[PDB]
Amino acid sequence: EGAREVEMDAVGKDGRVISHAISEHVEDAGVHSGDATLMLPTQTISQGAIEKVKDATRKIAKAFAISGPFNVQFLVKGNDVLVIECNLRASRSFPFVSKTLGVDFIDVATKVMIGENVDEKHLPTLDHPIIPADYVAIKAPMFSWPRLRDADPILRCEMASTGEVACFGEGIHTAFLKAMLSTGFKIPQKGILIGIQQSFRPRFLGVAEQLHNEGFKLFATEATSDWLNANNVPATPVAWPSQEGQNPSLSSIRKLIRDGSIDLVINLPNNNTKFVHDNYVIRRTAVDSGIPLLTNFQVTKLFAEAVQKSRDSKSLFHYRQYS
Amino acid sequence: GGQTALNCGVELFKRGVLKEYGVKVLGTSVESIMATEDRQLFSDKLNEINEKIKSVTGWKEIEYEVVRDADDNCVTVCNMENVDATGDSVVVAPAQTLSNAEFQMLRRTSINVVRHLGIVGECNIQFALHPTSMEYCIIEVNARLSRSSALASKATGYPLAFIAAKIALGIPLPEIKNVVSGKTSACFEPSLDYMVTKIPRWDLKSVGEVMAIGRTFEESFQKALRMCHPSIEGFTPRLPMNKEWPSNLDLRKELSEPSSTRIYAIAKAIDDNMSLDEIEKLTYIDKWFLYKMRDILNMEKTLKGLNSESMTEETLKRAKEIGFSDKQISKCLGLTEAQTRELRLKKNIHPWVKQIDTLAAEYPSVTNYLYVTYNGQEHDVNFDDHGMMVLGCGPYHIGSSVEFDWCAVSSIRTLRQLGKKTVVVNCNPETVSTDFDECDKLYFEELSLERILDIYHQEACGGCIISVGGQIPNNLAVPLYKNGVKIMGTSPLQIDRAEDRSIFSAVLDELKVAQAPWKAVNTLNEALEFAKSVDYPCLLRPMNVVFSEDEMKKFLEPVVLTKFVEGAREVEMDAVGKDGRVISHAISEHVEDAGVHSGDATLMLPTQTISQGAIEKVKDATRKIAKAFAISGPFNVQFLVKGNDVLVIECNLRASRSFPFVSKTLGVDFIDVATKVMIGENVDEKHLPTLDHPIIPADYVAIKAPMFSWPRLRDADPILRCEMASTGEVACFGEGIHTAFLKAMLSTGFKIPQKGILIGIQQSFRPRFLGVAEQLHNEGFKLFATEATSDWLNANNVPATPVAWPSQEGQNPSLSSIRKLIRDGSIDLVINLPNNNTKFVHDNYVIRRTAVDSGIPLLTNFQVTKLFAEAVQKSRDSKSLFHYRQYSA
Repeated sequence: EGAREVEMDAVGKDGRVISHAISEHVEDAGVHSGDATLMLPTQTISQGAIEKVKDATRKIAKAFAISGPFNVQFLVKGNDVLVIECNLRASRSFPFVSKTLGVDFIDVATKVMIGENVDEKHLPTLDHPIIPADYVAIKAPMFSWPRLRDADPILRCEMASTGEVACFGEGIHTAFLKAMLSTGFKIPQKGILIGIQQSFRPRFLGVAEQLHNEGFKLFATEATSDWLNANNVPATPVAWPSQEGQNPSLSSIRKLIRDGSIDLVINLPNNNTKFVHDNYVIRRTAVDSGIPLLTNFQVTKLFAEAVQKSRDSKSLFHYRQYS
Repeated sequence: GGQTALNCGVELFKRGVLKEYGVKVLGTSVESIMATEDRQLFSDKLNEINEKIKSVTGWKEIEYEVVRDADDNCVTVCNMENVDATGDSVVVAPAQTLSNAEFQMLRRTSINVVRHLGIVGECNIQFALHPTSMEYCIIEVNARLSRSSALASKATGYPLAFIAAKIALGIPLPEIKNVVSGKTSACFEPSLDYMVTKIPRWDLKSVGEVMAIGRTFEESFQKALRMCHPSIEGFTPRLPMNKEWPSNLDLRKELSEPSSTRIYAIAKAIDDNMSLDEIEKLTYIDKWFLYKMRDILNMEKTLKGLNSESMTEETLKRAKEIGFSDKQISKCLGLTEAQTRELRLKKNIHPWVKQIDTLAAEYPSVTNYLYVTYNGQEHDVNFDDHGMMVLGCGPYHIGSSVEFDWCAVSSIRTLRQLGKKTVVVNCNPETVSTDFDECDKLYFEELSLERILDIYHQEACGGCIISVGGQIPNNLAVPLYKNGVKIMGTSPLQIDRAEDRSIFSAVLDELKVAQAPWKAVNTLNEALEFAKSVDYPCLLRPMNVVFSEDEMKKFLEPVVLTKFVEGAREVEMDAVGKDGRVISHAISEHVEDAGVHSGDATLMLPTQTISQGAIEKVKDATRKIAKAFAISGPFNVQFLVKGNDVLVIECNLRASRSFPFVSKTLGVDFIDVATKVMIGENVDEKHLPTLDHPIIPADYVAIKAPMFSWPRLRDADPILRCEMASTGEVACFGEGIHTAFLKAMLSTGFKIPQKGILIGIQQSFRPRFLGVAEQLHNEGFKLFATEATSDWLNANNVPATPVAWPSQEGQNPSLSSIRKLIRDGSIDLVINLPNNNTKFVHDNYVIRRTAVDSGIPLLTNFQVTKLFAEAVQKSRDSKSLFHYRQYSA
């Protein structure tokens, strides 16, 4: 629990690593690794863990006599580094890593595999990595939508996603906001629907206060709204979609999303089978109305940090040269 | 090993562990020790030989250091008299105001007490003697090495600890050699032909001490005062740090209360013509000392009436002989220090180098343990070595502790291993580096420009290292350089540039290295103008925080303002440069967010939560800085990091307190490398942690934390706030930072909490804290808090037990008291985070004080608290953490 996930993308030649790039997932390890948002270079990984990641990669490449591209995924908690798995082929992050580092990893790999000599002097080998200093890169899905496990094995609601947006920023926060804009969203500035599991309240109150201090009006289902208000974070109560008929007093989510009062939905994973349907409906509504939907806590924190640091929008892309 | 080691040994004896494993306690037996540690047993034992133990204030306090061997030979090695009125006094050795009859009566009792208790080794005994009769009593006996025993060795040249260890093997005193004379044995009592003065160093309750040697009381005493702080001129009616006396001053009140400024108050009382009898009555200081103090002030008056043409050789000679510096004299005559030195040397008035030989020259010594005095007519040594001078750190205080002792030792050793002669200068009697067996000449002397020039030019040293003794030696770089001293390594001109803020900051601009916006202000309005343009809060250097405009108003009773970003990390770069190239470096991360003082920050090495891009920027800025100041030697740069933003905070062009930590963690002595670079000795860079090939431990992390922290109340009344101060060092390795942290907690002598936690936080901090509170509770800690905070926790479904504010105990019988719960063991950890509410600053100080007095861990920072909560989650028992792990590379 609470582990970070790290991707190693590399090219081997005769069992030696002659190009590599280490990326960190924004999301804690566990929620599917294939729709994870990647940051390059790493942001919150200890230097010792990075050394272990490099060392394990060195050994793996030699044990399987690698000549060509490969990928290894790792769990990192503090200094503990655990291999999750290895794919002895190019991964979906090869293009991202290549454009970020200014070196085409597939070109290098293709050369190695056909026996065309390659000059390692300027490549990101394990001994001399390429680490962007002046910018960070983020890779996020283009589109995400919810899926209901209506098949009936378990009752749960998952996210699926597809496509790719990748952007550069001076730091990960501006890269993130650029990726949000690139996916076609407006950066929220009005109101936020907050959905969280009750057991997650202690861990969330900090971020809730922070969003409210940035000037967002907060909305939540009644018990959560009462909880926020009792902790002196102002919040407006709304109804569960399935209970719109049981209280005329409370406003409906659909209506508030339509009038533009809510322009961001945070809807974190929730195991309570009582509200899985409603949570699916809430997520579906956000997506249908074209407003950003955050379903992970680390992503949510990243967003809250990013709006704090930021302002307009044209300024983020302002004809910066990245290399 | 001090009190903790004694208690640990005694405890093992009592449990039968020493008996079970056949381990003999060497030296004084545990039975005897216990008799000296318990007041009742002590009283009982003394009554068997007609000695006894009420108020003894105003009595003279005298102590003796006694050595007794296994064959019952027993000598007194040193005696000391407290000047003022436990171990925070001005002390002189030998005692000055006793008759033979008094001295020998106490000596005799010392020896009888020491025999009756069965001391085999060293012993300290303290007496109170009635000031106008022969009545006395014994205050206490210490049967372990102490501050006093250390002071006695340094004062006499008699190596107590070494001799005590030999005695513990059953070797008698006549069979052990006196290492200073070589020709005689440990079986003798030193005769001193000089006087020693020890003065505590207070935080400007004591944090360090100085010792000075002179051949008049006045020479010794003025020297020792100067050694305390560079703003102290000697014995004068003016305060340290250039502060002026309040207009509402109650002088009699200031005299009757012991405090850190009492000595200056005495000087004022005399100067304002209060009689010495009255001063004696109020201070209990024996009038003999006050006559010497009056003589110093009369000389200041005599000097003020003179000038550079009218002052005679005789008068100047006398002034120097009673401890006047060229600086003091310059102010009286209307000259500069440098003109005064020139005038004095034109009359050929100079000091003389003498040996501390333990025997008052009864026998020739070849000792290289030296001091410098105007009271003489010849030098005791030759000046043919032309050695390399190494300057020590001066007294310990906050931000300047044992780490610089390590750096001195390494530097001195490197020189010796290269066959270079060394001259060491220091005045701190608590240091290991002031060991006359490890250097060729040791001067136990002032670290002032005047006295360093005296020694350097008399020895005709080949060079001087100023880089390994902290701030004191480094601030003398330019003055030394202008007076003919060859400084090794980075040029003094570059040191001056790097530590001039304006020039440093312009150099960073040109290099395109970012820094925290800052300004030097004069008017109060210039401060508001700056604060406006970058928002509150702001920092202040003469380091204090400023939350509002009102708060700024109070502080001016030249000042620099800086904005630190909120929520930033802080990072230290420790490095060695050679010809402007970084050939060794190490980057450490502070646990604490930037802002709370950087000198008691806990360090982690290598970094834990710093982005890779920030690390690259840190390296690049260090590369440029080293080239811009042409660095050859050690240096340090501090940075703020927020995400990818990296801002230089400052640069110190010398070794930092983290050089030992970094050296041991990386397996490379950074001081050895630096010392080699500075003297031109070639070094192989192949295996060093250069910028291009760092050394980054993979299998372990290192942590460096303070040994001891205690709270301080701003009762001075500028602001009402409670801060932490700390001293010492513990460093440990662990598989990760969490286990390193727990090992550091155990190494500092704490038990890892497992029962209950007191939670104190500012109300506005609740949203940010609730997560960690839940996490601690989920680990099985019972939570306690003051009522409103307890209610808040409970309403958020985190169980908590309410307790009372200390100031409100007995106003509610329902609520339990913190003190009681700490005593029963229900609370074994206190979290007390900074709190601005002036209503509860006093209670928060009391809570913090209670935790410290009861010996339970106290966390006062949120990041540290998070680190602890994470660490207990991961951990189990205790022996397992240190389980014979091998740490390297």
